[PDB]
Amino acid sequence: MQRVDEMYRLVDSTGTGEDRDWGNQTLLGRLLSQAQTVSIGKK
Amino acid sequence: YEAMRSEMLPALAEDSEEIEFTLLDDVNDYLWNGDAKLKVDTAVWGGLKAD
Amino acid sequence: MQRVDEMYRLVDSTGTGEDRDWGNQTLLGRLLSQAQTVSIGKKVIESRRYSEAGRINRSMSGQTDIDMDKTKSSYQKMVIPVFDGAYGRDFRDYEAMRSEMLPALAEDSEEIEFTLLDDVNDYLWNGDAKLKVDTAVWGGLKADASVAAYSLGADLTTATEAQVVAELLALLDVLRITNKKSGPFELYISPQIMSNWQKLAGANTNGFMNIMAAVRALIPEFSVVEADSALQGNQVLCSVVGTRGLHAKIGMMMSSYQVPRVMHNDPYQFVKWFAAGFQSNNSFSGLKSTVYGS
Repeated sequence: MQRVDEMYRLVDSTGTGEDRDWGNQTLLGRLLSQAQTVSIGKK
Repeated sequence: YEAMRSEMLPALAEDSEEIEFTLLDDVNDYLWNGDAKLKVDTAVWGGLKAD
Repeated sequence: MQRVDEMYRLVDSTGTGEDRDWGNQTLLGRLLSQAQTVSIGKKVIESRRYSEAGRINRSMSGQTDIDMDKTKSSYQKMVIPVFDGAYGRDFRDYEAMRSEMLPALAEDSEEIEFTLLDDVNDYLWNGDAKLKVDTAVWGGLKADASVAAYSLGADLTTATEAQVVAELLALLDVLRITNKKSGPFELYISPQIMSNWQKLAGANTNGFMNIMAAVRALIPEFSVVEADSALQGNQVLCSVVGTRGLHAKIGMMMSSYQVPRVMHNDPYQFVKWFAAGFQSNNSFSGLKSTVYGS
């Protein structure tokens, strides 16, 4: 690692993600928490 | 992926938490805008601002 | 298990394939036994070559302001490609041939692995210009810019005893004089020359172990003097092997596996693959280390 021509860069590998919105999925977060579960195939 | 396993850089882990956000985003585009292309007999949805 | 019109016949299994060659993989058998193993995915292996240093000063009293130095650096790069090969039969055939317990796999996984290395042996001498990452081509042991080219004057297939040693030292002095290299060398001959160097000059003038007469008696620097079928005709090659000279780095060692069968009529298939790369060492000062004769 770190070719001695450079050797001066502490390159980090964390990522620091990507933020959400403030009010992105507030309605859908309430519907999918009170939802009834049916079987697949029932269209 | 065998190269990025050597440097211990997580790259599939930064995709499980980036599709699951996008998958719950286009089920959010179906709530607020609907889709007319999914109709069985008369059960369209149309969207929360055109139904 | 036999007819009655074929009881005199005694067809025996465990046959033979083909005998390889005279000196087939002698050089590659030495490189891949001293090779360093790196991880897969590393396509370019840049290595460092520092310089020499130091200013000294003599004195009688000894206190004359001792003076310091350090070393510079530069890099030289190689490349690691991947080789692969496969083989396979159908479903109705292999169930017919298996009822007599014929070792048909061992007469195929030894005759595909052999021609797998026989394409690596082609990449060593006539390496393809199709695998280049940034500037790390290989080019081959007879066309590279990292290999010293030296033209022979006298044909080594028809010359006498005296013109051989007079034109073998002129090859070795492109490593001791104009390229400053030292250490244990070795020498690789084409078989048409070695059929001449034993035709005369050996079994006609005193004999005495002409292979080893320039190994530990007269020339201790020539460690191994063997033939190689990749050189054909009037061509030789002298170089250093080891980490300071011609060396090889293995990406993934030679492994094999079977493609699994899903249905009942899936054909049998097996895959062998391999990955390694070659480079001849240059110094920091630009001193080459391999000579290819004509």
